Amino acid sequence: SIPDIKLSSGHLMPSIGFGCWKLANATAGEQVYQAIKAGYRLFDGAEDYGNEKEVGDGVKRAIDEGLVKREEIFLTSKLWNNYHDPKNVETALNKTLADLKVDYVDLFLIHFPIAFKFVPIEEKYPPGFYCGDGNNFVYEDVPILETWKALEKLVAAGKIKSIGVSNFPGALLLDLLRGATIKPAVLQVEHHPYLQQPKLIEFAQKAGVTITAYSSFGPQSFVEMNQGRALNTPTLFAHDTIKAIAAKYNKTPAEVLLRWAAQRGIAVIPRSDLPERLVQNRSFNTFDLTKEDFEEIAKLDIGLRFNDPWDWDNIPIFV
Amino acid sequence: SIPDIKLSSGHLMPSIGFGCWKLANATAGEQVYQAIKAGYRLFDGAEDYGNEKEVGDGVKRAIDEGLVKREEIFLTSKLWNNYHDPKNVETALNKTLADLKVDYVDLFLIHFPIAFKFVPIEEKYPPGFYCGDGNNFVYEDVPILETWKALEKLVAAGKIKSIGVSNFPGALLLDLLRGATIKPAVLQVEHHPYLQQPKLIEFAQKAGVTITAYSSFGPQSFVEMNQGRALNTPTLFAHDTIKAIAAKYNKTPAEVLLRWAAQRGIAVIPRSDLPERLVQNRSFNTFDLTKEDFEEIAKLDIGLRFNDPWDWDNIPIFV
Ligand SMILES: NC(=O)c1ccc[n+]([C@@H]2O[C@H](COP(=O)([O-])OP(=O)(O)OC[C@H]3O[C@@H](n4cnc5c(N)ncnc54)[C@H](O)[C@@H]3O)[C@@H](O)[C@H]2O)c1
Ligand SMILES: NC(=O)c1ccc[n+]([C@@H]2O[C@H](COP(=O)([O-])OP(=O)(O)OC[C@H]3O[C@@H](n4cnc5c(N)ncnc54)[C@H](O)[C@@H]3O)[C@@H](O)[C@H]2O)c1
Repeated sequence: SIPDIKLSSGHLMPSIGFGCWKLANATAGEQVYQAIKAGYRLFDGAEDYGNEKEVGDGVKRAIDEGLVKREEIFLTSKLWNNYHDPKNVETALNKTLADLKVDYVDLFLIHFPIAFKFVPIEEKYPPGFYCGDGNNFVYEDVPILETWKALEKLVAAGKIKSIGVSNFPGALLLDLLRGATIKPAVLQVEHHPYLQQPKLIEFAQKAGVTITAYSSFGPQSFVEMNQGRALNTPTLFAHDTIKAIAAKYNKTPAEVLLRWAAQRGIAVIPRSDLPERLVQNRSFNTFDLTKEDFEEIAKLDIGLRFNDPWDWDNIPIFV
Repeated sequence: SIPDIKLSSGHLMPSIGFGCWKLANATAGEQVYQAIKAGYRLFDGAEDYGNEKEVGDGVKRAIDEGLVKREEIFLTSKLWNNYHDPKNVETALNKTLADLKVDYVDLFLIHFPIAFKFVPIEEKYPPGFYCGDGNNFVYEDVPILETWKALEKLVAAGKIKSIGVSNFPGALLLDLLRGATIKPAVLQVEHHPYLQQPKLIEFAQKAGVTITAYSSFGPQSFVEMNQGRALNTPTLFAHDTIKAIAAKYNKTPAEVLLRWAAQRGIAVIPRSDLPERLVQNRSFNTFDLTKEDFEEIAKLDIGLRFNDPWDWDNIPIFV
């Protein structure tokens, strides 16, 4: 019932996944296990989330019960910023493999086109914004392509099935495609009605790159983190346009928000934090949005970005 | 006196220049010569403008009369898109050198982070959007850094004094700063009240990269091209905000648009097509805009871009 998308790498990827950001370490295992019982097979993780051991526990618990086999589970992870230097990429990936308790990860993405100064895993892990010098941000001169080549070698070694990037603007993706031997199979970016970036989506899809949307519910995820920008933003759940469309099809605003992406070939990985939401978030492909629906939703676009490195240390990624 | 900006390269660059885009071949020489008589020293040229031979004629004449020494003239040229492949870089720069009739150019910029398929100079020059296959666009897999390294060698070889980029968004500029040995001394971008990109400007200036603005008069130069977007755009010259400020100081709207950039450390290169414009376009630094003036002009920013490769062939540079 959950459609798969064939990636450029030849591997299938579930179009609907389970987000693991802000998934508390204490109950992450149980929640992953429950998600698997509810039918989820793709888990979107990241070294930065610091809960890869638990995610690992959940998957293993499901495997040991005979519910699923490793091959039916799609595990996504992401190379954090301090590990872009080629000599540290495998180190970081091994940490991920060890925590997840697997021989390979299905998708490994460059979390951000940002290279923080390397911080040994034994000193702090996950490092987050720590760059080895108090509260100061420190960067290292590592071109993206260098990192990508290190990733390509790890695909050859069998440690990763497919590789991709996250938070890459068009200019940067274009350039990477110029020096890439294995084409980035996935582009994962913030995508919701307030930040539609239709041209980036079009370019990427036409390039054979698969889009995975994050923060499909817009400001919600950031409101939970008390971010001022998200708090000041009218929610998509209560937006007149989203509610009217939801009423038109007798669906929920959340379902419309996920379908809006799904119907255009974009993969989603909503964060489900309630049993009810677990079900709702994988049962929205029960209707089709019309051309007029898309045009109405299109008006919501205002280039409002919630996940922006500009906010951390004026990193010009999206300027 | 036209103030100078010290580039990161150590060389001085006039803060006010003479644009050479659309400068007619038949009169380009005389026009540059007159500009030199009027005091201009920097000339913003480009292989794509198809008039470097004539721009050179103009400079040579000024020198042959003892008006100025090569030492005093600042020549900027740009590497066109068909010449990114490293093996074609020096040949393109040579063609530029011969045309301008000089041993070196003061500034050589990668015109666009776009790499068209090579087209021999003898087959067509300038090639423009021609890629060797009728009206089709054909690209080469040459990462920016490969092109940049070629440029660096040419600096070592004494054929270029300073190198830089043009039409580079922040993420791409950042990645390049990670691979460059010689840092980009200049970032030349479309810049006017409808496309202010304040964060990009901020980022670049803090990195020591000098900003050179083009199309300081907004839709104006593109209207001269019968461009739809520019034709449907209220002119900056008749905009209430600009009109009001100009009146307040008894200045023309054009002087306010030029000072708006200058006061912020941004170099300008207006296209002067009339003797009086020629003089005025280099004499506007006689007043300062106030904090409020800047605040009023800031409200004009709508990220409206007139020079976008997305229009050529949906090239994702600015998405
Ligand atoms: N690569 C990146 O930079 C990046 C950044 C952010 C998130 N991600 C990934 O993508 C996922 C995106 O999720 P997100 O955390 O941004 O948030 P969403 O997935 O934006 O969900 C945000 C919040 O809305 C609520 N919600 C979820 N389903 C709902 C429903 N059916 N009805 C009402 N409310 C509902 C929950 O409270 C949840 O915390 C993450 O978990 C993570 O795996 C990646
Ligand atoms: N790197 C790039 O991509 C790029 C792109 C466009 C232009 N440029 C450069 O920057 C220069 C300026 O751009 P435009 O885009 O040519 O220039 P503007 O500086 O956009 O000038 C456009 C027009 O305004 C008019 N004008 C000039 N001075 C005036 C005045 N005082 N009062 C009223 N009208 C006036 C003229 O008709 C002129 O053609 C170019 O000549 C070129 O060298 C670079």
